[PDB]
Amino acid sequence: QMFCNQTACPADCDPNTQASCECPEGYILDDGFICTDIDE
Repeated sequence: QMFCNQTACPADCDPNTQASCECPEGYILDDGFICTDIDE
């Protein structure tokens, strides 16, 4: 459901696929409103 796409994506909360800014279980956005996580 929530996990951006392509390793890491922005958080365009799409009204049809609301799941890019809600982030996975506390996924936590990034320094570029990209809902993702790799290290720091």
